[PDB]
Amino acid sequence: GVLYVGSKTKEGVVHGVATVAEKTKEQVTNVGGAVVTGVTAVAQ
Amino acid sequence: GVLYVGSKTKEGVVHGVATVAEKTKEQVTNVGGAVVTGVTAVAQ
Amino acid sequence: GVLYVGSKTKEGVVHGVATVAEKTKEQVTNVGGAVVTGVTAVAQ
Amino acid sequence: GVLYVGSKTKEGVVHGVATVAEKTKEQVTNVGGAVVTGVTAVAQ
Amino acid sequence: GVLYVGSKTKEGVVHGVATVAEKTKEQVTNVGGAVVTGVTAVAQ
Amino acid sequence: GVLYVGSKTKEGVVHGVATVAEKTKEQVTNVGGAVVTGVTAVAQ
Amino acid sequence: GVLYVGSKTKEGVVHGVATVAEKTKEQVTNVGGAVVTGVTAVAQ
Amino acid sequence: GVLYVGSKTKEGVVHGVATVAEKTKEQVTNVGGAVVTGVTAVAQ
Repeated sequence: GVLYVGSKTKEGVVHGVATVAEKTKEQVTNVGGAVVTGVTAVAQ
Repeated sequence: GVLYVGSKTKEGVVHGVATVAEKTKEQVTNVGGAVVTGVTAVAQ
Repeated sequence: GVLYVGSKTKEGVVHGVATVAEKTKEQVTNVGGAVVTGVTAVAQ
Repeated sequence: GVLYVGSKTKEGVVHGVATVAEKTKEQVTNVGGAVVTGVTAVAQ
Repeated sequence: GVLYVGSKTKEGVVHGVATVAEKTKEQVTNVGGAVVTGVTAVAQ
Repeated sequence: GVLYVGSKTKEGVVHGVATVAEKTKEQVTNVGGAVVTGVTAVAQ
Repeated sequence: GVLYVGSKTKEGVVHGVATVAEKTKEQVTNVGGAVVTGVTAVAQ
Repeated sequence: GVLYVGSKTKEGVVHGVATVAEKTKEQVTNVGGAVVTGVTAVAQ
């Protein structure tokens, strides 16, 4: 795993994960990952 | 296991991970994510 | 390894982990992430 | 490893971890995490 | 004689007049133009 | 007049008037132009 | 003759008027001009 | 005869009148000109 990425943009608005609830009961997020190369995840 | 991330950008906004609510009851966020290479996790 | 994180950006903002409520009952934000390379975690 | 993190950005702000409540019951935030390489963590 | 020029461009490379001579023997230029309203020029 | 010029541009390059020459034997440039409203010029 | 010049730009470069030669034998740059709301020039 | 000039820029260069020669004979370079309201000029 010898990656190089994350290069030039000359712009950008990144937002990832955004959890907006309203007049509700519940939310459960478990987000994991944006760029991987060798993931051996057990039980996320 | 090398890594070259976050190169030239010339601008850039990142709101990462947010959370908003209004009049709710429950929220839960278990975020474990961005650019990874090798994650041998147990039980994230 | 021979990892290089962070290079030239020539501007940049970041809000990271924001967390708003209004008249909730509960919020629970449990972030455990950014740019990683090895996470052999047990039970985040 | 060699792990030559960080570089000059020629501008930049950061907000990191915020929190705002309004007329709520209360909130809870168990955050921990940022730019990191080898994390053999046990329970957060 | 109201105007509103030079509004939003969000990038731009203007050049106007680039008089270039290469292995010539003469050149004459008399550029007298852009956004106008009321020119009464008695030469040019 | 009741002019307005030069609103937002968010980047911008001009070269106005250049005059590059090589191996030539003459040149004349008489530029009298940008954004005008009322010009009563005589004998430019 | 209200001349609202140059509102907010948020960047911008200007190379104005320029004059290069190489192995030439004359250049004669006679510029007079930019943003105008009156010019009654006699014999530029 | 109002004139406002030079509002917000947040970066910027200016080069104005430049001149480079190589083995010329002359560069009779007679520049005028800027952001101007009322010119009644006689001979230049």
